[PDB]
Parts: sequence; C-alpha cells; structure tokens
Amino acid sequence: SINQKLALVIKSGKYTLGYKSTVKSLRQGKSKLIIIAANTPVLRKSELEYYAMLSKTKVYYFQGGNNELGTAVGKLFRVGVVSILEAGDSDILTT
RNA sequence: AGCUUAUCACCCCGGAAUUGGUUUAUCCGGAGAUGGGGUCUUAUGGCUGGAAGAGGCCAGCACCUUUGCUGGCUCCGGUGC
Repeated sequence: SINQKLALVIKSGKYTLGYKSTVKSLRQGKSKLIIIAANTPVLRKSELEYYAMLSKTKVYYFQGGNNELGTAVGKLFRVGVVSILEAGDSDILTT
C-alpha cells in the first residue's frame, strides 16, 4: 500500500512538494525518490526522468492524478510531483 | 519632435493550512500564492521644442488719405453616480 507508506514518511521523514523545488533537490543530490502524478505533462515528465538519470535517483509513477497525489501527502491542494529527501520510520525506499 | 508616463502581461529571489490574496460583479495559487526587487506595450497624460514672433483683451496717439504707429496684460486653482 503506497498510500500508507507515503503517509508515514510525512510524519517522520523529510519531503518536498512542487516541480521547482524538486528539480533543485535533484540538482543538489539531496533527493532519494521522486513520485510523479499520472496526468503530469509528458514533456515535464520526460525532463524529470532525465534529471533523475543524471543523479541516479529512483523514479516511481503514482497511479493517480495531481488531485489524488495531493490527498496522499495530506494536503488540500494539487501536487504534481513529490521529492523524498530522507525516510524516517517508513521503508518506502526498500519496497 | 525629444524626454518621461500603464492597467494587463512577464522575469528573479523565496516556498505557503492558523489557507492566503482579491473584484461593484468570485476568481487565482506547489503547473509556485502573498511578499520584496525588476522588465515591457505608450491608448493616455506631464514638461520642453513648435511658440508668442501667433491669436485674444485693453490703453495712449496720429487722420480725406495708400491708413497705421507706441504701449501693457494674456496668470494660478478646485470639484463629479
């Protein structure tokens, strides 16, 4: 269950929301996992994948739109991409 | 004609729930709000050149007359379903 794993990292780990801040984290090497919404434009999705290739960052594709991804991270606004800086008690990186 | 002048739009920094901003009219923001600093269109307005030498309003003089001559002032504001 990705929703339960993603909910746990919010309460303990360090995360980052939004496209502009995610690219900054990948550029600095601080990112460990990126989650992309289903309805993200392909050109933006293609650019994010290219950035993760250069920094050797694992990419996960969320099975839902930006409305659904925002709910999973416990926010009342749409989220297009989520960058995980470091996990806490969750094992999302090892699953 | 020169300088300058803008709602909208756009850029940089930054990263938002204790949701904020905002129109008479409810729309916008992690696809990046509010905020701080910038860029641009010149509708339009301001100052200056054009240009006071013009035009306007008066006063004092010549005189059949071709008809003129000499003087001053022409400034500074307010208001709107």
